[PDB]
Amino acid sequence: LMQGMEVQPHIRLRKEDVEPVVIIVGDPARTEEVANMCEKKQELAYNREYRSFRVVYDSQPITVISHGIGCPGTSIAIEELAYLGAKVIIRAGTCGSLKPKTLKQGDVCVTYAAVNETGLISNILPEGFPCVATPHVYQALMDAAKELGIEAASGIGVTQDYFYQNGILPSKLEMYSKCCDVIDMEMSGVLGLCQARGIATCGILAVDGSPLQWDEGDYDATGVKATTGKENMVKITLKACANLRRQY
Amino acid sequence: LMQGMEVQPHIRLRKEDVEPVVIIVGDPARTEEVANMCEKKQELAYNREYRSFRVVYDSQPITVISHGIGCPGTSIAIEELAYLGAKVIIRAGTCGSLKPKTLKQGDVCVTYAAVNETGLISNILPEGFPCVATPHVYQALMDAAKELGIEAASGIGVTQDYFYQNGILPSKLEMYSKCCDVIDMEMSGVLGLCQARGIATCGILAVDGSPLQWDEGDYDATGVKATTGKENMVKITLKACANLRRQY
Amino acid sequence: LMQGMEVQPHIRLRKEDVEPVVIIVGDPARTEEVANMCEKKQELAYNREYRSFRVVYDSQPITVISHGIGCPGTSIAIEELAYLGAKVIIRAGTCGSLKPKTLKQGDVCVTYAAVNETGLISNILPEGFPCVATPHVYQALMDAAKELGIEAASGIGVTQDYFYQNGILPSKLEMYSKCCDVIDMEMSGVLGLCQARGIATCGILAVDGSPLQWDEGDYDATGVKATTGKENMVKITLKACANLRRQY
Amino acid sequence: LMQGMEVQPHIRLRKEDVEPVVIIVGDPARTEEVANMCEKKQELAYNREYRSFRVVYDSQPITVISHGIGCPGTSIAIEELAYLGAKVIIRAGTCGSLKPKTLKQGDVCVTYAAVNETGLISNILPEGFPCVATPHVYQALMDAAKELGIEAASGIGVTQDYFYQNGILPSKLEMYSKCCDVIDMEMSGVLGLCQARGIATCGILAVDGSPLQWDEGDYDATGVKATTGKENMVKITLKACANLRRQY
Amino acid sequence: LMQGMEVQPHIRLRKEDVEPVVIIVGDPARTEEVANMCEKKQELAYNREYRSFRVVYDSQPITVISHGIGCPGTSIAIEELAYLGAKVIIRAGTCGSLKPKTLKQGDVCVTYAAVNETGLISNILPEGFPCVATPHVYQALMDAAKELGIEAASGIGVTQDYFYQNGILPSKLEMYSKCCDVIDMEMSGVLGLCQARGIATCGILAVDGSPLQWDEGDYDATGVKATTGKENMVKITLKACANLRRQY
Amino acid sequence: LMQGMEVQPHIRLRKEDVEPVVIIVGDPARTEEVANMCEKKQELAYNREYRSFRVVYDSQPITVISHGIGCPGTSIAIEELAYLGAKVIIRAGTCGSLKPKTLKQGDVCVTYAAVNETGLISNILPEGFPCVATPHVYQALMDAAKELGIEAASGIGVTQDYFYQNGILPSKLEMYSKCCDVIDMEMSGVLGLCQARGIATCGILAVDGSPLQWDEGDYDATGVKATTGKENMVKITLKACANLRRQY
Ligand SMILES: O=c1[nH]cnc2c([C@@H]3N[C@H](CO)[C@@H](O)[C@H]3O)c[nH]c12
Ligand SMILES: O=c1[nH]cnc2c([C@@H]3N[C@H](CO)[C@@H](O)[C@H]3O)c[nH]c12
Ligand SMILES: O=c1[nH]cnc2c([C@@H]3N[C@H](CO)[C@@H](O)[C@H]3O)c[nH]c12
Ligand SMILES: O=c1[nH]cnc2c([C@@H]3N[C@H](CO)[C@@H](O)[C@H]3O)c[nH]c12
Ligand SMILES: O=c1[nH]cnc2c([C@@H]3N[C@H](CO)[C@@H](O)[C@H]3O)c[nH]c12
Ligand SMILES: O=c1[nH]cnc2c([C@@H]3N[C@H](CO)[C@@H](O)[C@H]3O)c[nH]c12
Repeated sequence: LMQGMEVQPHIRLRKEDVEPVVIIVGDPARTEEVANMCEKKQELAYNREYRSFRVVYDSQPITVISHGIGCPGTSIAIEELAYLGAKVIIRAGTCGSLKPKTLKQGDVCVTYAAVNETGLISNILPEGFPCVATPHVYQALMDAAKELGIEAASGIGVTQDYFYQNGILPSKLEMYSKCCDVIDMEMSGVLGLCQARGIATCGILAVDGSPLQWDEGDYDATGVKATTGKENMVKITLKACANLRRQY
Repeated sequence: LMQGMEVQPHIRLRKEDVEPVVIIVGDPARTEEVANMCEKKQELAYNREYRSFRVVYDSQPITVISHGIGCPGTSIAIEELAYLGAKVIIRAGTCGSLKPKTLKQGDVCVTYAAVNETGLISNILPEGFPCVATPHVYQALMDAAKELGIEAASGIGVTQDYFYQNGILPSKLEMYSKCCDVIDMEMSGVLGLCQARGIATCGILAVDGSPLQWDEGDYDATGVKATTGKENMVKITLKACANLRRQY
Repeated sequence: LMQGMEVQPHIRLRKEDVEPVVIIVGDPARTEEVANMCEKKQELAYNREYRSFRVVYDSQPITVISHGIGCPGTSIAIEELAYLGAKVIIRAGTCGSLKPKTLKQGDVCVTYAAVNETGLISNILPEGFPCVATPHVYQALMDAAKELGIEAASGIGVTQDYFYQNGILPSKLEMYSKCCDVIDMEMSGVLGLCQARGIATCGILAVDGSPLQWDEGDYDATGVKATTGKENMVKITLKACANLRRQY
Repeated sequence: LMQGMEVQPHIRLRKEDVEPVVIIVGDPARTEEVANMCEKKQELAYNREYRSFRVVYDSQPITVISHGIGCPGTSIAIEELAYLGAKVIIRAGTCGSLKPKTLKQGDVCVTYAAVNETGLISNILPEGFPCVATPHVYQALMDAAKELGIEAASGIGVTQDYFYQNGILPSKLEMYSKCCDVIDMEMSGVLGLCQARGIATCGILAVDGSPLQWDEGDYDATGVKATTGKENMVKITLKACANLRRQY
Repeated sequence: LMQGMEVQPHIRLRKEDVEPVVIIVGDPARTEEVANMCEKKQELAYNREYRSFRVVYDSQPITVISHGIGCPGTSIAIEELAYLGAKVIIRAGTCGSLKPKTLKQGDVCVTYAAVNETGLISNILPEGFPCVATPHVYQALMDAAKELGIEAASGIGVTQDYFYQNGILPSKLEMYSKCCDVIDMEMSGVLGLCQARGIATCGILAVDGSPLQWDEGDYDATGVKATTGKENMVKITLKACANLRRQY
Repeated sequence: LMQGMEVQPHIRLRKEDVEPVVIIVGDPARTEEVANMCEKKQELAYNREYRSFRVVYDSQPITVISHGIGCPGTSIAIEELAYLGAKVIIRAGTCGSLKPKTLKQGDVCVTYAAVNETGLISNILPEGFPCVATPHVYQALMDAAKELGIEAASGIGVTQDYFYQNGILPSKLEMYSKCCDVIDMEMSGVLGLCQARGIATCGILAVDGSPLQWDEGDYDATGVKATTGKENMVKITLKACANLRRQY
């Protein structure tokens, strides 16, 4: 006879450590930044790239945890969170703009879908599966942005299993720019895997540059524009998550 | 020097015949059924499988046109409608249920996305492109349903380039049923192509059977359950479309 | 215990309405044009894009039915016709030329094979399956053309799930032109599915333009050249079909 | 400034050594067997797996050359033959039966098409390209068979890049048997490459066993049944080739 | 005019911080464990999942840095390390056994190649590219193992973009077990990307369980067997890396 | 009840004719060239493209057999050799250079891996399988070259199912040149299939030209440079094989 593990092996959490609403972010440092915007915080665990907190925002307890860069490491956090009872997962991340005329450093984009280029989604779901947000979760993010008076684009992203565009094979970014708005490394994986696991999901992203213009120096992840965009994104996410959390 | 054609060659419409909001249906016969629910109707053209009306619902003029069975015939209608000024396209169709316990003949499902198995989308858009609805169009359909007090599921469909499941190669329906709610032959093509052409889009579908249970006689497209489901779908679609039409 | 349907659900025919030899055409209007070239005609049904006649040519009864634009809608007609006892199916359609120097508006091409770009054939048959005509059916068409003194090219076509060549992704027509003669939207589906169902098959197509030269206005489906080509194609098809019909 | 080579590097022939009609066979030994059925024979070259003769049959000069097992070695022979002026290429080979009830050791099958599973065709031609015979070449083979009173099946083959079916991955033969009659290792490559190079082409194959029943000993390449089948195939091929040769 | 960044944006290192020989490990915690086995250690940076040290082993300075779980996060580390002058990269990681009879918890396997199932390698290199070790780097690891008297298997791994095998689509592990010895989430990406960037490379892996037997509790990443295996792996890696470092 | 064949059907050998170490070459003529460098030789069989010898070099008996051009014909020899007890198979072949600056006619390259473009490996092994040499076999070849004072490059090759680069579709050689060293038509098939069958394997190739420069006449397979390269390759292979043979 077999038994479950006391603590999930990678995120090192037990079921009492996980709320039905979870905010996931790529960078362990951002979990603390989120926590510092809340009334109460408690750091739970920090193993590998997975740092977790319970936070209280608008009297609602929410889980905040880092997933690391890329779909594979993210798949582990999502599977372990799902086993522990997560019901809503929102990725609050950073991204490049593929529309440098209208989405610029500091801007926020709520991604209701993402073009999949990841090996994760290509192997765990049938070909042609849409990596799409749950409508009421997208609506909670947009309604939060509206209430706060914070501008938020609504867009389709593209997700790749790499950052740098160094070529044996031709870059696809020019083509992608003709049908989507932003680019990152986890979104289609998050949306797709959450849909597959019956977890309600959406993404929101703050722009740090444009890879179409990296050659002209359009990148500044640490700068004031990016820092302010991320702050705005977190304000929207926390508002939306307290509203969702109430339903559980 | 070249000039545009006076009437588009397949749908046989001119720009003055096309409203910015369009309802598309598979069957020529359904265009008249829609039109009979309106204050005013005018049949415009009927060429090949493309029968078109201008209708007035809640004082708003809306185009209604049939697209025929399958993505290819549908692609022609959408391309020619787009050239003529269509800004919003909603497919109001029929479908099979892949969730026979909960979605049955007569039920309506608003499809915010669809798994693509079509050659159309596989060839005109990059691999991994999400065939997804425009959020505000989905919201208009759901809000119309709520207002009318008509139950409408929210789901992900799958779209195939065939109807019958006679096999040399194994049927994929059991697998699709694990991650999809409904099945049809145009939705991913509509959503995907409209996204590509910058047309706001969504789908709504009335269930006529369950292909997982066709072998036990779970199909009745002409029956009272399916007929009532389609009537409900049309009520929701017309209400949502009048609201959308007002913004133009 | 289950029973068959009295009338097939889409084409709305019973087995007594279907001959072992069937001519299929994309446009419902062409079924009547064919019928008007015969000694006797009887319209049978008209549902959705499927209009059907029994015709008598050279004392032989033949079925004539429209299949609509594209492989998906066509697959339904072919499956339902096959269930009702069809043994020979010939598509008499229209097409673009990929050899604008030697195949021009008004010319006829008997297609003994087609390059498949359809989602239908890609999903129902193994990769690499040849969408090819049955030799004795091709021979009947060619022998009819010879007897009538009507010039008919012999060629390989390409079949796509779309008409317009509007690009996120590069058009493939230039490449296709280096290995085939004509382009349409149903041929590989017809040939492939018929082969799969053990139905003897071939295609014949009348040229209405060249998509390589659409930008220079090389398209005229309603014009005298195209109209005459279609008339010639129908004369060949009817002669060949009466000969085949005799064998049953 | 560059010049052509005097003799082609693999087959080691000059243009005066090559007739416009060529019979290709897999085994060097079969070139002599063919030549022994003719009025006159002259061995030309033998390099690697490529052994060549000029033969005279019914007063017509024809090239006979071996291509070796598999599409890659065969591609070299065809390319070099084409450079030297070949206009018609017919493969007279051996094969397995996928229809063991009706096609048995000693039987002959004229293959007007073949399912492609070769890397050759997958890489040199677009996906979905039909590996198909030239109708008038198929007709010459069938007419020769009819004249000789030798039974010849007409069928579709499948071509693979291997012979043995030892598995890490599942064998596909049972599936192929639903839609194909025979199996070999060169046919789709011959038909496809000849089509691409504008060479008129067809295949004819003598059955030596059934791989579906190899486990029960259904294989005898050297036996009297197979030897007689190959003799019959050669009789048909030589007769058809003399007729074709006359047109040049 | 553009300039390079002073510190690379993700790993936060400058060229003077990077040695030509680099050991990469998945877990930030393992960088310290490696460093504790050396004569001298200096922690350099810790940003996101990227923690780095300079270590001195057998008088040779070597970089040690964590890459996080999965190819995408790893690609960033390798690209930025390569820009900074890395010439040799060895992944010292953990893995599952696909050969549970012979490779068990605590065992070490030097992987000279890996089956690629990653989106990274599928998109940055041509199809069929071998994710393979540089022979002299493999030899340095094996020679170090032989010198130390520590048993090390030599094998081929498989790399996937996920850890958990929860299925909508069938698990491929049983098939992989026929042709692979171990399974992890980064190896094919490391080997393949290093080959592409002209970095000499190999992998070594300590077994922590067998996913074929996870259902029977064959997993213990923190246990004494796995801990000893990792210690042995590190001993081999440090010895091989000092030898390699000397050549620069 | 079934029995094995006395003599394998294609190579026409019995188990007593096959040594555990086998040298395979594409050209039947090269088997004799190899044999003439040995103390003792015995020709065993010659059927189709498969000519075989037992040779004695440095008192060790080794099998030498031709496999013909291309993976398919080669797969037969390898399967039949494996059934007869072959344990080590080394391909000693010829190749084109993709690095015309540093690998030129007459140069030798030991290929420890090959990019797969063959239909053989694509169908018998999972996607992403590395076609890689067995490390100790590569080491035996390199150690032989070092001992003999013969320069030998160490490289990754690419293997295609064709020789000539004649285009419907764009040539891939320019891209391949950015990630590998040499090009041939059997290597990935040999390495991959041997790995699959548990046979230890490596490849060594002598350069006869550069296909990137065929247009400038960079090809001379019969010339003194190529002839000397092949002689050098054979000297290395025979030395390495006698060493390996001793272990059995
Ligand atoms: O321009 C970009 N391209 C790809 N990914 C990202 C990101 C996101 N942040 C991380 C990379 O810095 C990674 O998690 C990715 O999802 C920000 N900007 C870009
Ligand atoms: O059970 C089903 N499977 C696939 N398509 C459909 C449909 C839709 N209606 C048409 C086929 O009846 C076609 O347009 C398809 O999209 C209704 N039910 C089903
Ligand atoms: O130039 C062309 N490209 C693609 N299809 C067609 C057709 C055929 N006629 C219909 C489109 O008008 C459709 O059934 C297609 O098969 C005529 N011309 C062309
Ligand atoms: O049962 C079979 N399977 C696959 N190929 C062949 C052949 C043909 N003959 C050669 C293999 O014996 C090869 O050229 C292949 O095309 C005969 N029988 C069979
Ligand atoms: O059984 C396994 N399957 C897949 N990956 C891993 C690993 C490796 N360690 C991390 C997951 O624990 C990840 O980096 C992966 O590469 C250890 N064991 C296994
Ligand atoms: O430049 C080349 N391209 C492809 N193959 C080869 C060869 C090898 N020799 C044979 C072709 O001559 C074939 O077996 C192939 O593997 C030599 N040179 C080249």
